Amino acid sequence: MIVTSGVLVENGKVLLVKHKRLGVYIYPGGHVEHNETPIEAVKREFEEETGIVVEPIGFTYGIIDENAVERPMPLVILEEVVKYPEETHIHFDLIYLVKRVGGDLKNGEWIDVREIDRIETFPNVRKVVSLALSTLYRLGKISKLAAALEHH
Amino acid sequence: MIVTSGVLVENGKVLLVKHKRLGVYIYPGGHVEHNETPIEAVKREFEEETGIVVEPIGFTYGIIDENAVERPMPLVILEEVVKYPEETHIHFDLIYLVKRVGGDLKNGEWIDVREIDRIETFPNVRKVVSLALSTLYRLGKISKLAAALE
Ligand code: NI
Ligand code: NI
Repeated sequence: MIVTSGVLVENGKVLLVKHKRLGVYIYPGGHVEHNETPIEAVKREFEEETGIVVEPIGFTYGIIDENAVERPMPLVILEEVVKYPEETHIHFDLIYLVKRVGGDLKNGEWIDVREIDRIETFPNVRKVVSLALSTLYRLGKISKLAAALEHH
Repeated sequence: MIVTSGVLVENGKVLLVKHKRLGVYIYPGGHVEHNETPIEAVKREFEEETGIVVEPIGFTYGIIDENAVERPMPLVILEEVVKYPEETHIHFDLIYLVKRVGGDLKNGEWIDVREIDRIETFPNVRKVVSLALSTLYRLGKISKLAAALE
């Protein structure tokens, strides 16, 4: 099934929640409901699971008109196999980098990335967080450059 | 609804099919069923609609372990409007660049990319082929001149 997740990193910490069934730490996310887009789903899941409101970001060519609007590219797409003694689940996970735009922390834990190698996370979470840090670094260089140009 | 499409470009031509209700040319594709992945749906749809067997390609960091395998990034993701008299639909379209791996043409038409204006096409078919050409050029699959349009 198609699912989606959101990666929120602020001041060297990533917001993770305990997996509903496995307990291990994972980025907030869940199944995309029947008539919702993955974009709407990640926003909904993130706020229901943590109380924080986010907006998915990601590369876009900027296409927008009366016929279609482009949505941001996920940070990475992983096709995950989750085995349970009862059944195996296949999750096609659109993992988005997200930014905080409101809300307040009600559930979840801000995990210092320097400690993540001694915290039990769902598979591949650390590699994905590392991809987010690199991406955020480049986004910051672009943002700082935009600001420096505003001085003209 | 989530749908997917496949963009196959060979020798400066792109493979398009006629949408059953709109009657305009579109990239082969269709709805992603709740039981299959977008990758499996685009392969299934492309083969059912054209007879050609394809494999989605695109950028990947190459992550793979006992627990997950990374899938290629779509060429572009467009939330498209489809208006039928009875209802306006919004399709969240994962558009994949694909490559041929087998099969044989049974339906559809190879359209010259510099001639897409000559036929009636679903909106943004042209903009998307331009992205596909630029991506194939970046991949070193085609030359810059072959990827230039307009
Ligand atoms: Ni589950
Ligand atoms: Ni339809």
